[PDB]
Amino acid sequence: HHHHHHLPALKLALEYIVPCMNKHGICVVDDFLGKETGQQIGDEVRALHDTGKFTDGQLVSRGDKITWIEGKEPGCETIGLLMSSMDDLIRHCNGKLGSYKINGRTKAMVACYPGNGTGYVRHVDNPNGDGRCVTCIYYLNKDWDAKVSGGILRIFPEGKAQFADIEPKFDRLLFFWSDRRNPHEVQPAYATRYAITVWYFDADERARAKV
Ligand SMILES: Cc1nc(C)c(O)c(C(=O)NCC(=O)O)n1
Ligand SMILES: [Cl-]
Ligand SMILES: [Fe+2]
Repeated sequence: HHHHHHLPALKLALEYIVPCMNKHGICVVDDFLGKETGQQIGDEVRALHDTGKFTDGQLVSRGDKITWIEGKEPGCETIGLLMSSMDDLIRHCNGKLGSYKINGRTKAMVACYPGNGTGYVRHVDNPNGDGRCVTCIYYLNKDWDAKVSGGILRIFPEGKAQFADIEPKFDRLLFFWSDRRNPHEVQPAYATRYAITVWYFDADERARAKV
């Protein structure tokens, strides 16, 4: 609809992402890339699935299966654009996300929960200070109905009187602190559920992790 207009990355970062993250440690952004780009990502992810590029998560350690995407691979061009779009937002968050100085990230982890009641038990992404400070997730599930299909990400922010229910909605982008501040679970999914995750590194924590 031609009455709607995209917020520039700088505007979205400073007017929303930064304050929301510093206040709540969780930030949801809907309509990130638009319908055309979102569906195209859906196509690329389904292709990865169909061509058998996923490994079951019980080997990586949960009924998930995952594939790592660098972004430049043939057939992953749009996933690549998503990743550069994520980077753009983080860049504009300057050094305003707490006291972090982000200088790098993981590749993209494409995850599939193949319905059949599969999910992910309550966990912390980075409990052992491995350098990862911000989790960034993009969902690409067309017309997801959590009332029927489930698959809600429930986040339990540490020491807060509230929790967050995040439906894995088409074209939804999500940020949260990767550390113990945000334990979270993926509730059982009863339809094919896809997500793409990148983790951003804090320079010092990442350095102290391997050094
Ligand atoms: C560490 C880890 N590994 C996998 C495979 C995940 O799927 C998640 C997660 O929190 N997923 C959240 C979501 O998809 O809404 N975390
Ligand atoms: Cl508020
Ligand atoms: Fe997680």
